[PDB]
Parts: sequence; structure tokens; C-alpha cells
Amino acid sequence: YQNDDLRIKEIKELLPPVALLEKFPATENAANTVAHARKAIHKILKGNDDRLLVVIGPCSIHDPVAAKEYATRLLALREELKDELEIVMRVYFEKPRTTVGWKGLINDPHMDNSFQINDGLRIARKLLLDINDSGLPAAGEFLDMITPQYLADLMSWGAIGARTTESQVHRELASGLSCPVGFKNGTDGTIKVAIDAINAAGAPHCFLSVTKWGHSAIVNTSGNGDCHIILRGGKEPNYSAKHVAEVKEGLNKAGLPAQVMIDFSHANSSKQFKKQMDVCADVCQQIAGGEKAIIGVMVESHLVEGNQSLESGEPLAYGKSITDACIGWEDTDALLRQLANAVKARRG
Amino acid sequence: DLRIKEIKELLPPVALLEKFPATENAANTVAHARKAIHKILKGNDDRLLVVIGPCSIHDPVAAKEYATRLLALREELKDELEIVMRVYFEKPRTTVGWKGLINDPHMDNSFQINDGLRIARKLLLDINDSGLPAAGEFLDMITPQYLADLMSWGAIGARTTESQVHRELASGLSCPVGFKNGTDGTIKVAIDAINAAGAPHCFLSVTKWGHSAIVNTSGNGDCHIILRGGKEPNYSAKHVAEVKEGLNKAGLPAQVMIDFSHANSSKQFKKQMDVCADVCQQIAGGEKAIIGVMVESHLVEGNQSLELAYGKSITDACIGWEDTDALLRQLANAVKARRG
Amino acid sequence: DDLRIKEIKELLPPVALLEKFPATENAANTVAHARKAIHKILKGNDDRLLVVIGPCSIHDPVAAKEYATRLLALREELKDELEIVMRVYFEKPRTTVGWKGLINDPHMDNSFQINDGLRIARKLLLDINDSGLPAAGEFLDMITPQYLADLMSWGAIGARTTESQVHRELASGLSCPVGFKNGTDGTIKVAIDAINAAGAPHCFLSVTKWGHSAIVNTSGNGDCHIILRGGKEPNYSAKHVAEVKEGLNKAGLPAQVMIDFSHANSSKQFKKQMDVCADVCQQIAGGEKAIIGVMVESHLVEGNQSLESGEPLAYGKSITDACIGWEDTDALLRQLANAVKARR
Amino acid sequence: DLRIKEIKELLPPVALLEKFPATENAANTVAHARKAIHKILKGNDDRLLVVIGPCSIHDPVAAKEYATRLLALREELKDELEIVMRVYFEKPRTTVGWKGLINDPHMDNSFQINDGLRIARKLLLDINDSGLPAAGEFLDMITPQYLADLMSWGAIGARTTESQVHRELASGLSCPVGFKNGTDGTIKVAIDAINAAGAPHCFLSVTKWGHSAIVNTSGNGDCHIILRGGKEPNYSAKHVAEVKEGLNKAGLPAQVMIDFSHANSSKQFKKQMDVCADVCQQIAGGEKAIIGVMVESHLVEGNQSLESGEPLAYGKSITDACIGWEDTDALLRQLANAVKARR
Ligand SMILES: [Cl-]
Ligand SMILES: [Cl-]
Ligand SMILES: [Cl-]
Ligand SMILES: [Cl-]
Repeated sequence: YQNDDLRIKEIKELLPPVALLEKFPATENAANTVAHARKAIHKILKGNDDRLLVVIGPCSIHDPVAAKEYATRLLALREELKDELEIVMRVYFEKPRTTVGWKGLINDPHMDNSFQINDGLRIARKLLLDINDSGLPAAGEFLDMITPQYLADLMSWGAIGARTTESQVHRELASGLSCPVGFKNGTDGTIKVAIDAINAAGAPHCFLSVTKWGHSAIVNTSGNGDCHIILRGGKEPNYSAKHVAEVKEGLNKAGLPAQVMIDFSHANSSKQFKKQMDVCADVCQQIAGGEKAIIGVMVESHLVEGNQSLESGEPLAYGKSITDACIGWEDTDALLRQLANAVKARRG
Repeated sequence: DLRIKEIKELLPPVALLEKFPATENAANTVAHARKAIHKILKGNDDRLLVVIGPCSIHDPVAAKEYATRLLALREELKDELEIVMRVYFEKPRTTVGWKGLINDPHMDNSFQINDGLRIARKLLLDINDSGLPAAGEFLDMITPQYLADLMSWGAIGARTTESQVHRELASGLSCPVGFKNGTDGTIKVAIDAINAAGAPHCFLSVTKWGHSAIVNTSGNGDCHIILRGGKEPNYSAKHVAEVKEGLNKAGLPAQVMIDFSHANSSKQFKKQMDVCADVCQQIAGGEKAIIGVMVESHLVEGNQSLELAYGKSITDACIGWEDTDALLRQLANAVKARRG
Repeated sequence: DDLRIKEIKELLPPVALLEKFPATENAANTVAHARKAIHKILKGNDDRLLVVIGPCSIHDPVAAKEYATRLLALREELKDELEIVMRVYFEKPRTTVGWKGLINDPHMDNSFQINDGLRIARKLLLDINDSGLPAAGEFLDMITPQYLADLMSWGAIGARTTESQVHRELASGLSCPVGFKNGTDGTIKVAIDAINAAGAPHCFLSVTKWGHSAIVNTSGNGDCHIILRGGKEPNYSAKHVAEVKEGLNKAGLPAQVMIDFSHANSSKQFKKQMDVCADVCQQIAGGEKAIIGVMVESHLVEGNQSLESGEPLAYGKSITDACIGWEDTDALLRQLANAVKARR
Repeated sequence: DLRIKEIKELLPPVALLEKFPATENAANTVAHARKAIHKILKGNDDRLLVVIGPCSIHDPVAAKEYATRLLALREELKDELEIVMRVYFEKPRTTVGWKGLINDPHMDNSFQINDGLRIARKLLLDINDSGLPAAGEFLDMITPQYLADLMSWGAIGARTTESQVHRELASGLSCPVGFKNGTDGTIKVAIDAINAAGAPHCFLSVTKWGHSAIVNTSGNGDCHIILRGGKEPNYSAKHVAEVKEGLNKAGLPAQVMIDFSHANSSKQFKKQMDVCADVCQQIAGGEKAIIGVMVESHLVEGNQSLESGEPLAYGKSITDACIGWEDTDALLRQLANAVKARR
């Protein structure tokens, strides 16, 4: 056609989501893990559970073998701490990036710019299935309208990226998702964008999306009431009590329950992975001191601490992030016990 | 699919391109206007790009009446201005409101999006066939597949300037793209978007066949900033120099488009005329960085609420025709001065 | 997969053709009225003959519109004895290598511009129906019919597919009457079976208007009939018509018949369609009422010609089967109308 | 429009290929058997192609036990016979009746086509993966995309041999294709079908993605006739000579596949044993133009009718009657001894 596809170099074939769902169907145990975890988070968001939702795991996944080793370790802590914590593993397959660089396992699983995205969807769905089947709920992030269709049935909770909290199509996506959804404050600390996203997400919408058959269609949503805010810092951290008090009043003024998930990382740690433990110390003191509004937290965590560069061409160390730096496993075990001990103190 | 109440059939883009193909005239209108904006953006034309038109389209009849008026002014001032009609089919907002001609053309909450796409693509076709190039707004990644072959220039929504999927959209679009600065006035987000949209990308998208696919884009060098104001207006000569310094440090061409409306006009539509005045003086004074402007105009001035008048915005207030005739000549005279 | 698959190319979905070329109110009225008219004839509440007459297949839309304009004048003049519908075929089934028709290769040069062919086919078919002239088609596969069937007032199943299950299933979902041809041999059983099968509802795999494969459920087509087209020797005489009318009554199916004046009934000789027209008119004049329809291969200029690629073709002349010219065509239709006015 | 009651979603072929992908053994099994039949059709191997197995499959369990037994004989007789198991998933009929495993896997008119496709592709996979090649029947244009990659040989439905679209389908298939003589015993439609299938074609079809496309095929040279009888059997030496001359007169190799059942057996399953003896006599006395045979064979001989709310005999055909295992073993040894005696 005329005036068409000048900046399009190549269109290639994408497996429809039904192909991935048929190849990797939920087991009964995987469907049970998803169903129970969703209901558990719903119960927390409705104020009928005094436990803390904990979304913890690698910035994103690059190696399914390290990821499954991580998942086994976190699952054991999930079983031991389940009276205090609802633990859900961060299983992200995309790292949003303004600059050039690896976009994540789905876009480029081979980490060599071969962009084998069908491979990446097979790898990602298989891993999510394996983790759920083991008993460990999974948390994802929704950056687009096409990718979630491949994985959403195995997600117990998801986040909308801070760079898309204001995006109408991402708010509409949320309003048709089957899992709970967290919306982050704006990259400058602004609360109102996230509150508007929750109100928009709770409403029905009619909009254009893609089906499980890989076809575009008109979709009508019912609205999603299981949405909440994620405090992730602005120019300065916003995890402290003063900020929690402001957000609580702000939600209540908007008619929303005063409830918050606090991201320990990103701008709340000033992108310094060890300060997640300093954020943890303060949030725990808030929780132990009686703060009911804090219903969840987020932590970037891996088997080995820190990060490493894909671009150097050095062989990758095992179990170490190639994107944001994470706390290692020993900090991760201590952090989770701190949280469980703060939830118990909140109670007694 | 607990929160999915209903799925309904959507015509693939290839059906609206087949029903409403570009005329040779509409295609030349698109080709020449894109090339012209490219030349302006490459620093090889001293002409000013003027994107001007209704806040949002609601009445195709009134849209065509306005297009005919603007076409004459476009013919008359073509030595100074590359005039392009603002053809936006929705006003992005946060709560209730008519979602626009595409989402609800029958203005009854029926959401006849297939009808809406027909009506919107026909309108875009008619306007391009008459000779008037069109500017659009790209809010999602599926709608542009139906309309973008008829667009000479596009703006990414202010609320999606920061979104990776919308920067990747821009990277594969066949027209120039404007990115608005942040709500606080800062320009880092738009600089990042321009840089993002300028690189090749591989991502998932829907083709003209209505099927999802893996898409590889080339990158889009014809991107630029749009100054729409932050808490304070950012149209003044001091603000332009500051942005031009910021652009230069980022290795980006020191060029800007100034939106006269919204916050740069203090929400007062008639005040867009005061921005013309300041902007015109800057141009007549020699300022070569201002390569474009954006103005909200209709046949009748102001706004109205669906809770009747012809040619009047049912959304944001717009200047009327007399002020639009005067504003366009004011800019063309300013370009003549700077040219000397 | 695909060692014998050389290339795959994109294909417009039917919704794209239906959206580009929507039925006018006139074409829709033409289609509706003609379908009602053929149903009444097939039920028995009308004595006029159904006449499906036109080129073997279309290769030149301009020539096809001149033919249609001429035929429309005669349809209006013989409308009280004849329900005239134009043969607008866009495929010629062939065993040997060669041209398969307009949709497959409209530029007749083995460029296979099938998206072009479908636009051309549907534009032509719509223009004919808007004029007021109803149209008859042939259904050779499950995919092509979706682009055209809303503009067909009647359809035939290829004689080489009359016992094919998918084709009987296709016929059970079409919105138009359908005709089933006897076998190469005079065997009429394969056609009776096909008529029963198409009257039944079925469930099978087909392609939608969106260009996607789907599971489809039909309701059954009762506006289906036989089409006698000869075999080893012709089979249009009231002797053969008797044999068939007895086998139809035997099988609970109306003893109605459509007679094809060409192909093996004409012994593959175009001019001999005039002879066949005589025997069939004699029976209709001799009171016989089973004959509800006929088929004729008819163009502007009689005969046929061999296609050479890049070579200009003679005007009005079929490049497939030989056809009778317009002069014989105007006479054959007046012969058939006289025969009906006699029937009364 | 007016006569369409319901449209339901159909899994695209890529969903079945992703769920049931060829393992390495299955692709090897298919690749070797395709090459071995091609070599046989080209006259570079004196071994006899034997397609043998149930009229159609209604029970994957019985099908796999049969595959196991047949696989053991494929190994033992490989030097004389290329044994391919008949894996059909429908008994074509204009009458009333079970429409096969893909249309109706649960044998109750539930028409669970997506389930049938899963069951049919999984069974075919399991058989090929064990090392036994499979033969298919092509009745429509849509179904083969789900299965053809696991078929080493196919036959076109007898009621579709003169269909252009089925001849075009064959021109694009990756396996050899058998074409059945006409119901009157005429071999003309089979010769026309063989010629048409050998030519490249351009035609509309559905892709692995469940979308209609324009397809161009290269042409299939590995096509041959299936002699299955007419109003009288056509397996005798007089008939073979008659067809061998009709194929030479047409420029096609003088080679035939003899179907032992249906009209060639007078609709009596045990009379397949008598066709076998005659065909063995021809071969053992130097007949080289018989390159393949087709036998309807199950674990347990005969057939039975499907009843609602009632169990079925195990291993027995619910469609056409088959010879059972004991005759099947004897038949295959007879054919193998006939190749030894011809060499
Ligand atoms: Cl990892
Ligand atoms: Cl308007
Ligand atoms: Cl013609
Ligand atoms: Cl079985």
C-alpha cells in the first residue's frame, strides 16, 4: 500500500497464545497455586487478612536453571513463613529500558540479538508453569497488551510499570486482568497518577486488544477491584511514615482504602541494592509499630548479590542479575524473616 | 477471563485500506507533506510547520467545512508555513466523557468501533484528497494501523511519552512524530523518547491482517520535542534557549514545536493569540529553533458540553475562524521577517 | 513440512472484499427476489423455466458487462415464462496444465494475482446484480465462495466433485439453491445422494469471512436439484427424463430436473445445443412439467479460442469451452419461452 | 449467513504441532520411510510396500498394541517388505454413522473436533516415535495440516480422486500419495489425478496458522495408482497387465498398489486372504509392477456396531470388517516369502 511500512524492516510469524497454552497447560497443582494466591491477595486487599504480600525475586529472568534454584529456596521460606507472609516470586521476562541493551528473556532469550521471541515465549511459559506447579505463586509486569496473554493465567499478581501508570491502554488492560494489579507512583513521586489508574482500572472498558488466537478484537472488561498503589520513590524515597500518612489520606480522599505496597528498590533505595535492607528496617518498624496500611512490599533479589554486564562478553556468573543489582540469597533470607517478625509484632 | 465480559469482531486494517484506499492526490498530499516536514526538521527549510485544527473531531461535516477554509489559507501562506490540519479522533481524559468518534461514533455508548474506523478513515481520506495534510495522535498500537498511511505528522499522547511500547511505535511510523515535555515542564522524558524512537527495535505488534507478529523497525529520525508547558508556560524566549541548550547537550538538533494551547495558554483559548504574539516576535527576531507550532482551532470559538452548536468544540475551548485567520497570517509575516 | 510447498503469499480475507464492494440495495434486491423465484419454481408454485445461461467462464469483464446488458433486456421481455439468470463463472476446473480462470490468474500470464482476481470478480458480480440481472456461480472449493456467495442467486457443484463430502457439506450451508450434476457415466445415484446430504445439517471445518479456519455448523439446503448433463451419450430425451423422474420419486425427492444443453449432452459440440434445445422444448410443449431449469454455454461470439500469453485475444469469444453466439442465444431463449407459454 | 447455525473456534495447526512436536525418532521414522517408498517407486528397491492396519482408529490403546505387534514384524520382514501401519481416523460414508475419531473421538455425536485432533496427532506421534511409519487418508484440505508431517504415505479419498482441489493438495504433500481407480474399475481418473498431482499449482489453502493464503506447490512425482476393484475385483494378473499397459501408454511408470479389501475382497474380510494368495503367486513368479498392497487388519477379526450406553469388544473394528492378527501375521509372511521367491 502507499505511504506504508517505510520504517518497518521485517515482519515475522508469532505463535498465537493458544499454541503456548496448548503446549504448556496449567497442571492441576499450578492452577491451584494461581487460584489460591489470587484469593489470598484479594483477602488482604479487602482488609480480612493481616499478613503481608511479598513480591520478591530477580529484576528479571535470564537463566531458567538459576531461576528454578531460586524458586525452590523461596518456596521453602514461603512454607515456613506463610502465617505472616504471602510470598510471591517475581518472575519478570522483560526489563524496560530507555537506552539500547538486552530487553529480557522473551525478546531475546539467547542474549545475542537473535530475538528468538517464539523461543522466549516457550521458555518463559515453561518456567512460569514449572514454578507454579512446584507450589510457588508468580508475579509479573504488564508492559504491553500482547505479551500478557501468553502468561496471565499463571500470574497471581502483576504490576504496571511506573512509565505506563498514566497510559490509558495499560489502565484498560488492568481492568480485564484476572489477577490483582499494583500501580506505581510517578517517577517524580506523584501519587495522583496511581490513584487515577486504580479508579480507571476498577471501571469497565471497551477497547481494542488481541485474543488468544493472535487476532485483534474489540474487548469489553468488567473492571478490576483488586488494584492498589506501589510506593517506589520519586526524586527522594517515599517509604517512610510521613509519606505513608500522605498516601493513606490521599487514597481515602479519593474513596479508596488506605493501603500500600512499598517497593524497597528502584528510587526507594536510590538504585543501591543494599539500601533495600535499610528500607526494610524502617518498614518493619512501621509494621511492628502498628501500621496496618502496609499490605505488601517488593524486593529485587537473586541467588548472588549485585549485577554483571552482558556487554563485556565475559561468561555470565551463575545466579547473578544482568539488569538491576539485587540482594543475594543470605540478605534475602534475613529480609524475609525480618518482615515475618514485623507482621507477627503488628498482630500481638 | 473473569474480567472479560465480551469479545466482538474487529475488521482488520486491510479491510478499511481496501474499502477506503488512498487516492493518488491523498497519497501525494501525504508524501509531499512528510518530505516537507523532514526538510524543515533537517534544517533545510526556513518555513514553520503549523499543526492546527479542532481539539477533537466530533462532526465530519464541520470537520470538512473547516478543512476547506484551512486549505485556502494553506495555499495562500505556503511560502512561509507548512499548514497541516489537526485531525484527532479522541480527547484523552481520566474519568467520564465521550471517548470520541472512533470508540463511539453513534454518541450513544454503543461503541461501534468498526463504524467509527470507517467514519474516521473516510474523513482522513477526504481531507488528504482535497490537498490538506493531516496530523494525528497515536494513543494505542492498534488504531494507527488503520489511519497512519493518511497522516503526515503525529504526536504521542502526553501520558504515554514515557512508555516503551509507544516509543517503539514511533520508531516504525512513516511520518514525523512529536513528543510532549513532562507535566512539570522538564524535557528529559521527551529527550529519552526521541532517542528511543530513533533506534531500530524488535517487538510484538498487530499487522494490517489483524494478526499479531514480530515486527522489526528501522528507527525514526524525524522526531522532535513539543513544548506544551509545565506548571508555568514554556513558550517564552528564555524557555526556548534553555530547551535548545538541553537538546544540544543531549546531541539532539536544537529544534522545538510550541503548543499555543493547554497550559501554555493558561487554559484560556483566546490566550493562544498572546502565545502567537510572543512566538512571532521570537521568529521575526531571528529565532530559527522554532520549527513548528500547534494550535487548537475550530469554526466557532470556545467549547460546549454534550450535556448542539455547529463548529464548536464539545471538548477543550478553541479559537474561532477570525482569530485562526489572523494567527496564521501573524506567523507567516514573522517567517517573512526572519527570512530577510 | 513444505518440501513441495514453494511459496506462501498473503490473501485478502472475505471481509476485505465485502467491505470494498458492498452489495447495493439493488443487487441485494436482485439476489433476494431471484432466490425466492427459484424456490417457488423448485416447490411447484410457478411454471416458468429457470435459465442459467452465460459464458463458460469470464476472462474479460468489459465483454461480460455487454453480455449482461443484452441478457438483461431479454430477461425483462421473457419474465412471464423465463427466470433468466446469467452464468458468471470465474473458474474452469481443468485436469491439464492451463488457465484456471479469472480469480486464479486474471492477467492470463501465470502471474497468479489472485487478490486482483477476487477484486475483479466481485466488482463484476456486484455490477451485474445492481443492473437487475441475477447471477449463477460454480462452487469448486470452500475458500472462494466466501468472497462471492452473497451475490449468487444459484450455484452448481462441479460434476467432478458431486460425490465429494466437503462439497456436499458446503452446499448445505449456502444461502442459495444448488444444482448437482450426474456422473460422467449417466449414473444419477451420486447426484441423488448429494441432494440428500446437502438437505441435512452438518458440522465440518471451513474458512470464515475473517480468513480463519473454524468449525462450522450448517442447517441443510432443501433448494437443491439434479442437473442432467449427459455421460457416455446424452440424456436429455423424455426417455432419459422418465428414468430420472422415476429414480427421484423412488427416493422421496421432487421429480424435478434441470437439463444442461452443453458438455456431454451436446457431445462437446456448441452448435448441437440448438438441437438439445429442440428436444427439451418439444417435451415442455408436450405438456411435460418436470423440467424446471436449463443451462446453456453462451457468449457474444460463437466458438472458442486458444489463449497465448502476451497475445491479444479475439473479442466476445470464450477461451475455454465453445459457446453459442448471441444470435443463437436470443433464439434459444425465445424458443424456451414459447415452449413455456405452450405448457399452459 | 442464512444456512450457517454456529461458528466455533478451531485450534490452528501450530497449536497441535507445538503440543505434539515430532521427537527425533518420529522425524527419522517419517524421513526414512518417505525415502524408502520413493526409492521403491523409482525401481531401485525390489521390496514390497505394505500399508496395513485398521479400517479406522477408534481406540488409541488398541492402535498402540497393534503398532507394537506390527512393528515387530516390520523388523523381522524388513529385507522383503516396507511395512507402514494404516492409521485412518474416518470411515467415509454418505450413510448415517460414527464420523471417525477426529470428528467424534468420544463416539457419542459430541463432535469434539479439537479433542479429536489432539488425540489423532498424539497417536500418530507415538506410533512414529516407536519406529513404525504411518499411512494417512486425505479427505479434506484443512485436516492434513495437523497430521501430514507424521505421515509417510497417504491416499486420497476415492470419492475425491477427480477433485481438482484434492489433486492440488497432493501436489503439495511431502509424502507419496496413492490414487484409487474409479468405482467402475476405470483407471483414467487415477491417471489424470497422478498427472495433475505431478504438476506445480497455485491455489488457495489454509496455513499452519489457521489463515487462508495463496499457496504454490512444487508438484509430487511420488504418486501411483491403487487398484481397489470396480464392479468386479481387479487384482488378477490379467487386470495388472491391462493397467501396466494403460500406464505405459500414458507415460507413467507401470506400477500399481493392490488394495486387498473392499471390492477386491467382495466385501468379505476373509477373502483378503485369497487376494493375498493370488498376488503372492504373481510376485513369486516375477511380477515386478506390484509395488504395494493395502490390507484392512486389526488385532481381532470382523467388526461390531457402536451402541449408546454399551461397551465394545477390544481391538475390533467398529467400521469395516478386518482380518485379525493371526491372519495378519500369515498374510505378511506370505507376501515376504513371495518377494524372496521373486528374487
Ligand atoms: Cl536468572
Ligand atoms: Cl468537529
Ligand atoms: Cl469473457
Ligand atoms: Cl482402534
